Amino acid sequence: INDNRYINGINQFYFSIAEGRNLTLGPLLNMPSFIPTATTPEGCTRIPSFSLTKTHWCYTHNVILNGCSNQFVSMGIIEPTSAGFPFFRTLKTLYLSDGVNRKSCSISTVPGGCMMYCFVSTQPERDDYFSAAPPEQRIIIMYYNDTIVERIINPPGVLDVWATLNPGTGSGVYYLGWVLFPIYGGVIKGTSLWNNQANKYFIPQMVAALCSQNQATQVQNAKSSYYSSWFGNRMIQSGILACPLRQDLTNECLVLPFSNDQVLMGAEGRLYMYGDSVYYYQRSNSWWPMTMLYKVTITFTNGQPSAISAQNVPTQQVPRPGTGDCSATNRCPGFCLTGVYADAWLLTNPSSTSTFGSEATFTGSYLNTATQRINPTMYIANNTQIISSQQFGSSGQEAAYGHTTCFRDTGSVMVYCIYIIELSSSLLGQFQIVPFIRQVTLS
Amino acid sequence: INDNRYINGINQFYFSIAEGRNLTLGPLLNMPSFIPTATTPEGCTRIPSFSLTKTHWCYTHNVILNGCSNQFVSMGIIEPTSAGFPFFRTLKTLYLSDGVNRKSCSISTVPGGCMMYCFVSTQPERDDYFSAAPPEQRIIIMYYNDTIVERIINPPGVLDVWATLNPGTGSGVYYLGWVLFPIYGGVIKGTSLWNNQANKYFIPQMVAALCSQNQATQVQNAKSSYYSSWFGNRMIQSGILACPLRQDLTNECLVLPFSNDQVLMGAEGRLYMYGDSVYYYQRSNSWWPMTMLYKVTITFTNGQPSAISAQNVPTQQVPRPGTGDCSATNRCPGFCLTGVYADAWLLTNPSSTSTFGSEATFTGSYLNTATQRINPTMYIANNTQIISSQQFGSSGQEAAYGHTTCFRDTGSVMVYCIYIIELSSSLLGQFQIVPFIRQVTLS
Amino acid sequence: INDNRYINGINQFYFSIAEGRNLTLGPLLNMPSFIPTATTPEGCTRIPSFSLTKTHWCYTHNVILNGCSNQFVSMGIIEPTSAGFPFFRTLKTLYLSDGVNRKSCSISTVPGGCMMYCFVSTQPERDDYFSAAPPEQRIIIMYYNDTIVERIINPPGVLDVWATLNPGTGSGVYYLGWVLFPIYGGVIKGTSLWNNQANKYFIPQMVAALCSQNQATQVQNAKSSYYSSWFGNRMIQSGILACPLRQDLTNECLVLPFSNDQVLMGAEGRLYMYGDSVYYYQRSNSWWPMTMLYKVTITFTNGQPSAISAQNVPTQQVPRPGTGDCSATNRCPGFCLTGVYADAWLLTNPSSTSTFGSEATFTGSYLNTATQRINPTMYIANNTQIISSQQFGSSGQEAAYGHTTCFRDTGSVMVYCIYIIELSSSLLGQFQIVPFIRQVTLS
Amino acid sequence: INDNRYINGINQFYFSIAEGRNLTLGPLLNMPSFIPTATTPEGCTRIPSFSLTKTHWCYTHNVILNGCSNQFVSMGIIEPTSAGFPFFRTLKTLYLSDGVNRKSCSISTVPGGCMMYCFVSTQPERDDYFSAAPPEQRIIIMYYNDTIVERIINPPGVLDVWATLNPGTGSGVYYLGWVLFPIYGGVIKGTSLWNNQANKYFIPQMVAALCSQNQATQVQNAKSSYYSSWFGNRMIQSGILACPLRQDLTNECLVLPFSNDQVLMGAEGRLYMYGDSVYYYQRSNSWWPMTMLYKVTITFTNGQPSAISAQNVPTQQVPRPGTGDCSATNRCPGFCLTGVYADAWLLTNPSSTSTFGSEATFTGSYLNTATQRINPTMYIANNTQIISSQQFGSSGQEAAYGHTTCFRDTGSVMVYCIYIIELSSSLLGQFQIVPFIRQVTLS
Ligand SMILES: *[C@@H]1O[C@H](CO)[C@@H](O[C@@H]2O[C@H](CO)[C@@H](O)[C@H](O)[C@H]2NC(C)=O)[C@H](O)[C@H]1NC(C)=O
Ligand SMILES: *[C@@H]1O[C@H](CO)[C@@H](O[C@@H]2O[C@H](CO)[C@@H](O)[C@H](O)[C@H]2NC(C)=O)[C@H](O)[C@H]1NC(C)=O
Ligand SMILES: *[C@@H]1O[C@H](CO)[C@@H](O[C@@H]2O[C@H](CO)[C@@H](O)[C@H](O)[C@H]2NC(C)=O)[C@H](O)[C@H]1NC(C)=O
Ligand SMILES: *[C@@H]1O[C@H](CO)[C@@H](O[C@@H]2O[C@H](CO)[C@@H](O)[C@H](O)[C@H]2NC(C)=O)[C@H](O)[C@H]1NC(C)=O
Ligand SMILES: *[C@@H]1O[C@H](CO)[C@@H](O[C@@H]2O[C@H](CO)[C@@H](O)[C@H](O)[C@H]2NC(C)=O)[C@H](O)[C@H]1NC(C)=O
Ligand SMILES: *[C@@H]1O[C@H](CO)[C@@H](O[C@@H]2O[C@H](CO)[C@@H](O)[C@H](O)[C@H]2NC(C)=O)[C@H](O)[C@H]1NC(C)=O
Ligand SMILES: *[C@@H]1O[C@H](CO)[C@@H](O[C@@H]2O[C@H](CO)[C@@H](O)[C@H](O)[C@H]2NC(C)=O)[C@H](O)[C@H]1NC(C)=O
Ligand SMILES: *[C@H]1O[C@H](CO)[C@@H](O)[C@H](O)[C@H]1NC(C)=O
Ligand SMILES: *[C@H]1O[C@H](CO)[C@@H](O)[C@H](O)[C@H]1NC(C)=O
Ligand SMILES: *[C@H]1O[C@H](CO)[C@@H](O)[C@H](O)[C@H]1NC(C)=O
Ligand SMILES: *[C@H]1O[C@H](CO)[C@@H](O)[C@H](O)[C@H]1NC(C)=O
Ligand SMILES: [Ca+2]
Ligand SMILES: [Ca+2]
Ligand SMILES: [Ca+2]
Ligand SMILES: [Ca+2]
Repeated sequence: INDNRYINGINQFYFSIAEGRNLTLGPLLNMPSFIPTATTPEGCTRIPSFSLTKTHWCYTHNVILNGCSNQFVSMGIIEPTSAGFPFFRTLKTLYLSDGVNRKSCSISTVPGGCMMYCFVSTQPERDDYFSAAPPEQRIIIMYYNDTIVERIINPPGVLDVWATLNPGTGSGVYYLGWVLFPIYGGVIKGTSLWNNQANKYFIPQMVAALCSQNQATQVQNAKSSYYSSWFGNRMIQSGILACPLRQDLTNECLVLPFSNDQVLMGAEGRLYMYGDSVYYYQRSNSWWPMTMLYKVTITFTNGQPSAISAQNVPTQQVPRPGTGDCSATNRCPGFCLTGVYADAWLLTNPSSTSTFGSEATFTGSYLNTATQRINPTMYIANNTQIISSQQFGSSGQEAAYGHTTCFRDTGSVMVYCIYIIELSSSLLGQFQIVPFIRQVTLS
Repeated sequence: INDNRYINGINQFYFSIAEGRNLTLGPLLNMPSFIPTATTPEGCTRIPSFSLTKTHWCYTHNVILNGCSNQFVSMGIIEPTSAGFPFFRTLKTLYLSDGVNRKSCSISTVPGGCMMYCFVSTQPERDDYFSAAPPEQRIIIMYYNDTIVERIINPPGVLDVWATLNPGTGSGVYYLGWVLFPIYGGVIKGTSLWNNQANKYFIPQMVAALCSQNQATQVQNAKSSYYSSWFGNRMIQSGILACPLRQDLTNECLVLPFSNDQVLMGAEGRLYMYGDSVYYYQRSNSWWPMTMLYKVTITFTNGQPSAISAQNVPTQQVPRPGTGDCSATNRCPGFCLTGVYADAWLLTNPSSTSTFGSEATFTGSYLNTATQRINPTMYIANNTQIISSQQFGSSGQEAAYGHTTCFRDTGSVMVYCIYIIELSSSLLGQFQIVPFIRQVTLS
Repeated sequence: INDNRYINGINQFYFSIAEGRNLTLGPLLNMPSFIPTATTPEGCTRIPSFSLTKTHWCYTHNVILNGCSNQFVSMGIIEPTSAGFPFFRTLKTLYLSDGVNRKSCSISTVPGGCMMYCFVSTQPERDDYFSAAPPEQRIIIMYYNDTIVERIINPPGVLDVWATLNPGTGSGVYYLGWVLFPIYGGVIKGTSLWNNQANKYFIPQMVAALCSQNQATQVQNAKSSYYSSWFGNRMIQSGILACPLRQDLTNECLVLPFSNDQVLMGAEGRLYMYGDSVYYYQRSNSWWPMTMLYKVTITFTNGQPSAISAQNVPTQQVPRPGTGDCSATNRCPGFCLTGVYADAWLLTNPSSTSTFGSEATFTGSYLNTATQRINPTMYIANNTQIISSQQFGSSGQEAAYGHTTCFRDTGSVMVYCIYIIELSSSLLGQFQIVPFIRQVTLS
Repeated sequence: INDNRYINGINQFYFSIAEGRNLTLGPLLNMPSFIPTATTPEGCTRIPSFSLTKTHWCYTHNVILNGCSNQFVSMGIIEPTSAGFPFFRTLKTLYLSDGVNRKSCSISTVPGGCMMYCFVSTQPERDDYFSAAPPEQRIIIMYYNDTIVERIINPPGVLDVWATLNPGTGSGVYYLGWVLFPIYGGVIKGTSLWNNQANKYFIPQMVAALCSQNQATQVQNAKSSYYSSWFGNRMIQSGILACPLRQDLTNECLVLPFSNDQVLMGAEGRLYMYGDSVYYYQRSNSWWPMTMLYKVTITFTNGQPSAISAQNVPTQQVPRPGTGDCSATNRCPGFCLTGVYADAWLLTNPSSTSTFGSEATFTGSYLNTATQRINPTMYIANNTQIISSQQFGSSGQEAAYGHTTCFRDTGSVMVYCIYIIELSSSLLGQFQIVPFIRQVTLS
């Protein structure tokens, strides 16, 4: 279990609206990395997932022997060092290496262990969208007492509805007895979902002022952005997978898709917990290149999640490198299928302002360039501007995904955020996933 | 505990004299590294120590926050991956961060845990040699059941005899109920040790053929090489520290110095176990730049180690970068105080030939250059030549210490050696200690 | 169920056209044989059939007590050994010994067990062709829960149409709810089948360049090759038997003959599964002595197989020992009735080239001689040449049928092929059916 | 469970003294072999162990990949074929392949499964005798419900008493709640066992009439035959290992050595069950080259085996190939260390004659030659002559160990004996262990 200095500073909004205005990033602090490195120049470690909770943390990433498989799992606690800052102490390690190609895995903390959700890849991504059958889905529970239970799940409404289903790779969350995971995939034309989603679209609140197209043109393009001709003519859908914490899971997990009137085209994502509220981060793999965060309201019918609703925190801040007419400078609706995973952590409560998210502050990392996965930069920002930032390495430095997480030392009363970034390395391995850590200072 | 595939392939001579002649190194294999990385550009991780035994392994290294402290400890088991090669699974982690400057630590496996030996540094190395008082010594026992017992030891014959005492940083060994650690330091003039060591010297068997000085000149210079005017005019001594496995250690550990007629000037080192025989690796910090390995015979008087004797395995292979008239090309006796730690693992038994070590084969890493810590290269070699080698990275690549360890997969019947090398990194940290792993093929 | 290392490497094309060009056979590996041996010098074990699927494998062969009956059935899973290679673990054995002379049996894997198809022999083969009545047909289902259900089937269009009907002995396949088995026999003159097949013939694409007869002469001879005067003046027909997976089968199995415009004279054969496509191997018992493989397209009318279409993979590689003017050196059409069963496994997808099968790669075993069943040799070959081969035993070594099957270890990422060959033995039994296994290396 | 035709014909004396006189061997019958074959020319399958009981049978043998490791285990039942003779139906298979070198394994049937006893070899046999420490011992229980429990046992009175301990490789037996295994090894000079065994010797009853030395010379030589200077100067001891049927065995198994006044020098062996009496077969690895069988009387003190007593069945029949002055023609006491394992099954009760074993009849296989492991021959014999025999293969045919077992078909009322012989093969593998089966006819 985590040290008393952290058990009460996890999964919360740490600053008040007023304080958020005076927040800045401190120097990067040096701690022993809990994320394993490759031991060959061509080894590839990618797609990390990190979950932290009151009692402990869970970590995992994919390992491919030659170029960019096995799945490395880690788990432990946080404890203070004599310098005052954290040390992620690993208490158990696991390496799922057995021939099953588990990919796009999302991990979540659960009482006594970690629950991981992966899908079994057996062909190029695109082929998964064309094949009417969905890839195999698996949820592995790994207890700290070293028991391991892996199950091949078959949730209702997936077969013959989703041509593919993938976990979002971002952390899932343990909520009211269930483990929720972000998911996405392609839905088949003619299905109820497809029909119920028909004619729906979502346009971020700050698009109008920045887009040059008219309201009617924008609406038409936005509607079309949820369908991909390149990916088997499927409706790219974002959603949540809810599994009850059991060791005999089969078809009890439920697929809850987001309404396309509240969310953009399906993509990778992450689920958060700020107090009793669930939040969702949706990668911007469509036309809008800015950070997308939503407050998720979950409805339970008879002790079972029956529907989800998402409210976007309106921003125009922190763009992501895209390709073509969907670079970080795009502002107009249309169909796009490019981007990067770059989640953000809300240091301030969006519900604290009279108008939801009118003044929000978040932190994370992003690749500062319009079309290249280059110039990784850690930052703090509000809805319209970046109020603090520090690029890592010299310009041209290649990077990829970035998972950010913050917690507070209730002893010293300071917030530390960990920025897990995939860095292109020149010495060992294709990428080196680094758990950068620094403080978020008030002043 | 280690997997059944390794429990019977540890601490042994794996090949016969005949087989050693046809051994070559395989490609480097990619496994998740169990050695933690720095998270800042200037963070320094150095001085590793690794001990592997039938049941498990222990690992540790020093961490300094800005440039080249805290001590990271790790422990776990070995298990096969679906590719056939090993995966060092960490089962527990520890970070000794509390203000005590533990340095030059050596670690050893012990039943149920790890025993580490460090000294507390409070001033520049040189000052330790001038001060008549020796630094404080500590042995920490860390059990897998998470109990930790640290003791400040005071072995007899240290106070007022040794101006300084340091662990060799190389792994110690658990032998017949005792934990043995390599040690070295400076002895004060006028002491019994100094007197008993008076006029003693050691000249490697293959020096004559390579040295141009005459037998009388060589003898005179060799005698003088054990005294350093730069390090407080002390006799630089190599030796072994033997501690009985107890949780209340005070003054039961015994300091057993090597006779200077059998060993070169004191330096860092490592202890090994090949079956029932103990072996010692002595860093070449003096005039002779080649790998020094000795078969150690331990004498017990009344259940207590009373004396050690060392027999050198004669070689002229694998030089180490030195400074001035003590580069890798030096062959003549004199006083030197330069070099690097580069241990070697004996893949063949030296006692198997009629004349001890007439045909020996060893493997390890070495810096291929005469005076610079550059061009790290993993190799296999006999007494006079390198029969297999592969440099890592492009020329100019900086590196430092290298700790090598081999074991066998009794399932697939192949030997794997792990080459832990301190690599100068350009991205994260001053150095990146990497646990390179590859196979030693017969053919 | 099979180990996770194989569940996803079964019934697929393992290499790309480009990779197929650099494939070679590895050394034979030693595993415990799952095929039972005779215990007397004259005992005869012959005619094996092997089916492997995602979950498990099925095996069977005929046993005759004195010289060349009972039917041995076996079933199990595949699991890795500490050497990395497979071990076919038998989980159940059966010996059908009850007075019913079940011959020419083909076996196929089915969910939860094996389905075997045999015919009851009561007289010399030739007599079966002269008698207007067809031998009795039986399909036995053997569940892993040890239930056994044998049925005497009577499919429509057999009585008074086929003077005889035999399973091809090669494995059948479980496809979309039905079990398909290769069949062959003789059709009576004057029947619809005979009439619809009238004037049809098939000439392999690579015959012209190798045959010296002119297009008109070849066509005439090919037409006549489907009729045997020696076997009761019947049209020797090849085909597929499709049975729905039921325990009360009577007349629901359907006989689907191949068009004689797409296939050569009827003979033994085997059915395969490469992804969602069905393939057929037709023994060369007629004039063309080279390996015959066809991609089978199955048409369903009202949930029932209604017609099959076959597309040949054009080759001139891997000949088979024949008699007279039909040796391995024959290239001209005519009537022949000699050959051996020697199937081949496609390591490459024939549909991957713009022109179907323009560059195909297959592996298997063949008897390297023109007219004798001698010199068994395992090989890898493309359409025109053998790119890798290794003969077994010394020249003159007698052998017979060869059934080849390949799968992949998704853990180590290597393909293993099993070459089941009937070997003439000198010690125990007439033949020793051996399951040779080796790897197919890329490089 | 076995068929009703055999459940009541196992582990008994099948013939009366009078009937034994008219017994002859029938022709070898052909059944599917339940003993797996090697799949490479150099693969080595050796050292089989077979246990048959009322309910089922257990089988196992050692597998070495190149030349003469893993351990193959098999288990099943016996059922009649339509020819009337048996068919050993395998119901489960296991392959212990994990890097642990389990050798000299003995197997025994136990309720619900098989219990196997092996020792872990890590060095040449001879070295085990010189090292004061005994090899590691293991007993593996394998249940038909597929549970497997392996334990590293440490019975009292082994450490520092036996320099080595090996199972006899012959089948053990389940007796009154305990599993008994034959064992042998070398005892250290100066131990209680050594002292209690001092001056003891055993001379077979029929030696005098055949030996030319006098009673005093014979006694002196016999005493010395229990000590081997070649095997570390140890007393070669034969004995029984008794383990209570538990899944948590540690030190409950008991080592019960035979008195050297009743048994010859230690060697491999087998334990039998004839009704309620236990019998022991001791390989003739010493001076006397004839078959050694003893009726074992076991004493229990407080529900625990406390002592064993052996009564020899006096014979001079069925010699075994030995080396030097210990060939099959030797009859004089002295020290020898050569021979072969060739057990025998008692078809007649030795206690049925007024004088124990005055007229005994046994069957088995033996190598008919004086010093070579050649000419395997199955036979039936009384104390002084071979009344029936049939050699296998042509002269010169190499073979090795032979394990014989008989049971009765209470339905047809005939006895079948299975002769498991290691045959040197020319086609596949070094040896082919064959389960020959034939009937023992009365008339
Ligand atoms: C490790 O912890 C888990 C979690 O408590 C244990 O899981 C229990 O497993 C049994 C069946 O094996 C279930 O009936 C219990 O309900 C589970 N507990 C719950 C509610 O989580 C697991 O057994 C533990 N490992 C052991 C046996 O030491
Ligand atoms: C995000 O932060 C920026 C920078 O702090 C805010 O911009 C400032 O707005 C105040 C008005 O409240 C002006 O006095 C400053 O001059 C602005 N800074 C400059 C020079 O850019 C911005 O308003 C914030 N966005 C919100 C309201 O959340
Ligand atoms: C963790 O393991 C160690 C090693 O067994 C335990 O150490 C024992 O400690 C007590 C005093 O606390 C000694 O008297 C024993 O002799 C020690 N055992 C020996 C011989 O090593 C330690 O107690 C264990 N931790 C716990 C209490 O769970
Ligand atoms: C160390 O290895 C080298 C290289 O294998 C040995 O040198 C070879 O010695 C043999 C004689 O035994 C010669 O036939 C070769 O020509 C030598 N190799 C070459 C060309 O350098 C060397 O002898 C070995 N050192 C020993 C004896 O341990
Ligand atoms: C062994 O498995 C088979 C396959 O499931 C069982 O077969 C069932 O048999 C009943 C009639 O006996 C049918 O009505 C079911 O439809 C069959 N199941 C199907 C659909 O395959 C068989 O009963 C099992 N053996 C037992 C009874 O344990
Ligand atoms: C089958 O394999 C053979 C051997 O690899 C191919 O023949 C080679 O063809 C290339 C041209 O692509 C030539 O450069 C080589 O010289 C040929 N090898 C020799 C010397 O025989 C053959 O073309 C392959 N058949 C196909 C096209 O599938
Ligand atoms: C073992 O069997 C042999 C052969 O049957 C016995 O020898 C026979 O003994 C009888 C006397 O009872 C003579 O009439 C025969 O002539 C002997 N057979 C020959 C010609 O060798 C022998 O006695 C048996 N051994 C015993 C007594 O167990
Ligand atoms: C942050 O700093 C500003 C400027 O120094 C100060 O006016 C403001 O009150 C601070 N915010 C709070 C309330 O912490
Ligand atoms: C090693 O290889 C050489 C050359 O192929 C061979 O002659 C030698 O016997 C091998 N060494 C051994 C005995 O393994
Ligand atoms: C196979 O080997 C050849 C020759 O080394 C190489 O050129 C070719 O690229 C390889 N094929 C592939 C793409 O795997
Ligand atoms: C065995 O055969 C002999 C000779 O035919 C006969 O005299 C004897 O009674 C038989 N033994 C018995 C009693 O079965
Ligand atoms: Ca799909
Ligand atoms: Ca000092
Ligand atoms: Ca007929
Ligand atoms: Ca020993």
